[PDB]
Amino acid sequence: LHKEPATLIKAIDGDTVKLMYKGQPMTFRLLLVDTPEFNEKYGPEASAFTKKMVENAKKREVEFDKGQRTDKYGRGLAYIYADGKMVNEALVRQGLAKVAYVYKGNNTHEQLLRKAEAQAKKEKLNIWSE
Ligand SMILES: Cc1cn([C@H]2C[C@H](OP(=O)(O)O)[C@@H](COP(=O)(O)O)O2)c(=O)[nH]c1=O
Ligand SMILES: [Ca+2]
Repeated sequence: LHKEPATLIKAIDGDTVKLMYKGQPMTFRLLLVDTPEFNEKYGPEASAFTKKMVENAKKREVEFDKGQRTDKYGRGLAYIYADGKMVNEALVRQGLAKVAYVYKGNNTHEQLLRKAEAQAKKEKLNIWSE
């Protein structure tokens, strides 16, 4: 896998962001995670985390996995990095997303995120507090 420049249009919520990819405004969905919907518990916190992480970054990058690059909804499927730190991983590590939607075609960072989730669970953070 290889990283490439991400041109940010706007943050959307915990696990989606709007990028301009090859000159097309495009929703990107974070691979291997699930943040709460904005209206659900930890939803506003997940949204705020992803938003500030991507916005405050000097270097924003997108990394496709080996399989499907878009889902059935036309959304890009990628890992997103902010100054070298993976947003997908940071959400899981902080208890603001569950590892989810694990498809064998696009699962390169599964073990990494499962490691992060086990630590969030141990620490009883956010989603794992109840
Ligand atoms: C993360 C991810 C979601 N999806 C699909 C599965 C869900 O479809 P269904 O709607 O048919 O269940 C939906 C969940 O996205 P959201 O969590 O953004 O709603 O997006 C993929 O197809 N591939 C993926 O990698
Ligand atoms: Ca979601």
